Amino acid sequence: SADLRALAKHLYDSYIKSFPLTKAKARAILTGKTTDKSPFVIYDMNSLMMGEDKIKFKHITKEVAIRIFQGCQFRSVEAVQEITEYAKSIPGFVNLDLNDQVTLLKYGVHEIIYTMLASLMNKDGVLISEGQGFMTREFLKSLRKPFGDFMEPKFEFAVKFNALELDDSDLAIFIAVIILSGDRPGLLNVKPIEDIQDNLLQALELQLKLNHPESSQLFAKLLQKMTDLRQIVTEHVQLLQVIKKTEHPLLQEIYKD
Amino acid sequence: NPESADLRALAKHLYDSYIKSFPLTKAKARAILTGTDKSPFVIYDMNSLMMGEDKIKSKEVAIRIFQGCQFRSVEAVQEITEYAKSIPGFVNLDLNDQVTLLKYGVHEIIYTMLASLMNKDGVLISEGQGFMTREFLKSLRKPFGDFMEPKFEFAVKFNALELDDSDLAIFIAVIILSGDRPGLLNVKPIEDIQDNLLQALELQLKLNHPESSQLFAKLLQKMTDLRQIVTEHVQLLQVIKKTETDMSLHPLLQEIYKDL
Ligand SMILES: Cc1c(C)n(Cc2ccc(-c3ccccc3C(=O)O)cc2)c2ccc(C(=O)N[C@@H](C)c3ccc([N+](=O)[O-])cc3)cc12
Ligand SMILES: Cc1c(C)n(Cc2ccc(-c3ccccc3C(=O)O)cc2)c2ccc(C(=O)N[C@@H](C)c3ccc([N+](=O)[O-])cc3)cc12
Repeated sequence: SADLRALAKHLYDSYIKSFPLTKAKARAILTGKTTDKSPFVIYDMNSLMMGEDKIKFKHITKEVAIRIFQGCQFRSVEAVQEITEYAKSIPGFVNLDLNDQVTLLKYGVHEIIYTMLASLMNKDGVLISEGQGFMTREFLKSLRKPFGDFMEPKFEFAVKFNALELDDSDLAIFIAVIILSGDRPGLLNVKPIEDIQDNLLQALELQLKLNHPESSQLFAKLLQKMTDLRQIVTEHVQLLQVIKKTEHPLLQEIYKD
Repeated sequence: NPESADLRALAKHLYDSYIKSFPLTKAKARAILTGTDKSPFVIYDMNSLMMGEDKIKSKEVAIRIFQGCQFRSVEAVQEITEYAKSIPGFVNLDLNDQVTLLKYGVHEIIYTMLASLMNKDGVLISEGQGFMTREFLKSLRKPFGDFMEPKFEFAVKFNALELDDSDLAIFIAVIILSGDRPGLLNVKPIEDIQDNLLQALELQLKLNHPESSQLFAKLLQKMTDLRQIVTEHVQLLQVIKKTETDMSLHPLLQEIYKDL
């Protein structure tokens, strides 16, 4: 193995083709090492409006919090399809029982979305609209209850996770590992899922020992970050359908997932 | 390797202090459950319970069971404190952070070790002298009937990993040194110790079990299930507090639940 490297390469390539905005580009934009385009900054309501007028977002279908929230829903639905297409390229995935494919995606897309979301975040805000914009953290937190603490856990997590300084080639395999979780509810055949995940974990371990030679504890710290991820999801659910306080039907049908 | 040797030394140290801290190990529990040790008297209904009191172990069943769990929880906290102090670096931390780490760690550790006393049919009681069935515990009047069931649910899943005491020692050490506890002052020393503990556990599982990295991942993942049952427990506790007002909660446990 000899194969963990091949698998790493394949997953990296697939990752590049599946996700338009990589962490490398995102960091280039956030630091400003290339500029080349400073992102349109949204820090309050007027800049939000002006941004809506300039960029003309595709999800604009009339209250700030609601609009931001629905933008998040739209981007999330795009992300799900990107992640699905990436999942299909994981060696062995399409050979799994179709039910299990659907289950794995259904229960993994959240964790993966937050993982990749960390790539678009620093301690001060998040890249928005394909990287064309940047929304401040303070503006997100200043939204009315309950939307005030919607984005915050993702920011906490993103800070602590970005402290690990993973690059795209690490993240590809990390995401692959997350997808192939054998403890999703309602799985019919766990064995191949965990065999594949075993191979993926080995690939990840090697990839980390090679890409990050200075640190021997990174693997354990990452695997530990997975649980952080899952509880971020757990808490997010609790905050999520507590937003059934809201109100249409066809749109809600699009986002009923 | 040298680093490997360090990790092994840490593992042996932790297992040693684990054996010295906890009088009821998983090895003894399994020796009792699977017929070296005496066989337990089994309580599975009211009659066998009343006989069980004489065989031997205000008297309302659900309440008395609740209080028993409480007593054993106080003892467990004392044992866990003693163990925590044996973890290298712990006693050198800020005192407030020691208190915080214990405060948020004891529940997760207690349920972790409780799994060792459980099978899908029930749980050892009275230092392994007894065995109370899962269904008898479910049959307790509301709301005490739902007290133990989540712990059983977790216990089955967790026991499926087939860990032994030498694994558990490092795992609970990892749990204690959690850097994401609310209200910590110095996170970095804590996470520094925990990283070492995580490496020690990874190597331990590597030497003691197959597909060790996957086992490592699953085990680490169990902490989600753990925090889940802690949450459910606290909620049930709120209910009980409201409907059973003549009931004492031990001051120590109160300190633990205060502004959790
Ligand atoms: C995929 C994704 C992105 C790109 N962002 C940042 C973002 C995206 C869009 C905008 C934005 C805002 C206003 C105007 C334009 C834009 C813009 O950038 O286009 C800002 C930041 C997210 C923020 C949160 C979540 C999330 O917590 N949960 C998902 C699974 C979910 C999300 C929602 C629900 N839900 O309750 O329906 C369930 C799960 C997901 C995402
Ligand atoms: C430490 C512990 C043990 C050994 N058992 C099994 C047991 C223990 C005692 C008995 C028993 C029953 C009757 C007579 C004698 C015994 C006996 O063996 O001694 C049977 C099984 C437990 C069961 C539940 C909990 C729990 O859910 N939460 C803790 C933090 C807690 C537990 C309780 C409370 N509380 O509010 O009371 C707060 C937190 C903890 C424990």
